[PDB]
Amino acid sequence: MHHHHHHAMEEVTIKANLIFANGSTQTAEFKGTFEKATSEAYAYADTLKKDNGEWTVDVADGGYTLNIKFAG
Ligand SMILES: [Zn+2]
Ligand SMILES: [Zn+2]
Ligand SMILES: [Zn+2]
Ligand SMILES: [Zn+2]
Ligand SMILES: [Zn+2]
Repeated sequence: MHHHHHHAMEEVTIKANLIFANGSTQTAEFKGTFEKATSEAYAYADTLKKDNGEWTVDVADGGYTLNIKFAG
């Protein structure tokens, strides 16, 4: 699954849709290789944990969309 031919110079966009405990939202985009952009997206979620609580992710669109929810 999620078949991927890697290239160091590949350029993709990972879209992170965030939903917070009070229902508020925001979307953040990360660009670079599929691997690096994905790592950056999760790193951003981690930076938001102190104020927003632990997060849960549901991967969509073959990995190009990360739906992340914060517990509060
Ligand atoms: Zn190739
Ligand atoms: Zn192939
Ligand atoms: Zn790759
Ligand atoms: Zn690489
Ligand atoms: Zn704070």
